[PDB]
Amino acid sequence: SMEQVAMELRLTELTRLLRSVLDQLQDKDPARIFAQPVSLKEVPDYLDHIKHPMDFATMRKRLEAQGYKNLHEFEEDFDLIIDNCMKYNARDTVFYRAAVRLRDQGGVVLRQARREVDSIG
Repeated sequence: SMEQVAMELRLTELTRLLRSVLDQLQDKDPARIFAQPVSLKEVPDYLDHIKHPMDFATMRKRLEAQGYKNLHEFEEDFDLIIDNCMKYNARDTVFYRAAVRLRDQGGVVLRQARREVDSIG
């Protein structure tokens, strides 16, 4: 139908805007701490601690399959990256600290993304 096509165009355009959001957030992680899944070869107990692992590569795979229907879904996954790290790692670690800085800096980007998503519809 024409309506299904219109809906698909909307999804494609959200995907475009989320790709730009993802790039901007990933620039706030210049150490690449959050770039890839925590390795289960290197951290074999990880899934005993963290039940829903997340990382920027995994988000990118979902994004390119147009698997984010709305900004909330996307933000859920970004918050998992941060929140998983802040639980597994202690306060005094470069990992925890990187997550804090990513959260703080990403907030600004996400605040305007929400306005753009609402504004453009």
